[PDB]
Amino acid sequence: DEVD
Repeated sequence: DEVD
């Protein structure tokens, strides 16, 4: 999970 990573933020855009």
